[PDB]
Amino acid sequence: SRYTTEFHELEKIGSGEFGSVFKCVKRLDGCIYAIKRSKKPLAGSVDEQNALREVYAHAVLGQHSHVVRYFSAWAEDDHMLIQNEYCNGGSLADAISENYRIMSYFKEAELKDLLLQVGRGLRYIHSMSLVHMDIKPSNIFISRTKVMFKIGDLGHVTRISSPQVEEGDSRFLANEVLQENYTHLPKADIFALALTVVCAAGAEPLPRNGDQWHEIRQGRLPRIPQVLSQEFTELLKVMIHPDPERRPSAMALVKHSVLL
Ligand SMILES: COc1cc(Nc2c(C#N)cnc3cc(OCCCN4CCN(C)CC4)c(OC)cc23)c(Cl)cc1Cl
Ligand SMILES: [Cl-]
Repeated sequence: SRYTTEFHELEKIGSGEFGSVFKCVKRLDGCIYAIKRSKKPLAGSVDEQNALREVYAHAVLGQHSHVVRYFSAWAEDDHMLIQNEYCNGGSLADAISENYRIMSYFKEAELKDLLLQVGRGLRYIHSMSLVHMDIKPSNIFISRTKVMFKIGDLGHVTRISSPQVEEGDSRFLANEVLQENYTHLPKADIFALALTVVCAAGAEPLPRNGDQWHEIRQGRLPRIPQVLSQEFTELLKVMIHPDPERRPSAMALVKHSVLL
């Protein structure tokens, strides 16, 4: 098995609907990698599509400091193995869960840093005529010594010119995408980033549907318990503006004054 030949497994660090993730050391270089193990996708299926969307995206983007690196992919028996860059701080979703456990939180300065760094990631991706289409806390990773945020899971990445949309998490999805309007897809990433920061700021779990869902797509920011500057709250608000064209672009977001 290539997996045991090339790597030594240190511990299982994640398991879910989309596979398990293992912290592994590669024998040859002594470096740590995050390896995802999953069911070999059915040939001709959506899962296969996701997998190929992912390879294409990394192939186009190459290495970028705000995108989780993608090294190699192969199969053993009925399973797919993918070797990724290890982000020792875990996912943002897990950090938020940790913040709750120990009564800690991301103050405003750190939220701006989050918004800025992931924004730079989005700016690069969009500059390459790609959109991510699944920005959410479980797809943002943390690399630390002091902190680097990185965009992971490129399985939904598609081309702005002639897109194939596998619609992302309903809780982070812009209304226009739900309406099968695929004409301003980069602004969908922007919308999703705002709500990602909103979760990190300590907002209640986001709605999947119903009144609360629509209220947000009306441009209403979910309730956040910590005090934030109005200038910052207004920035998050315009990022979920019902008109996608009124939302800042990534390049506009990173050039924005309100961020460091
Ligand atoms: C959503 O999509 C994808 C997500 C992943 N997942 C990860 C990537 C990536 N990429 C990178 N880095 C990761 C780091 C993780 O944990 C770091 C901290 C672990 N600690 C070990 C020590 N003890 C004491 C506490 C826990 C991690 O854990 C769940 C998952 C990671 C992959 Cl591999 C592929 C896809 Cl497609
Ligand atoms: Cl509904």
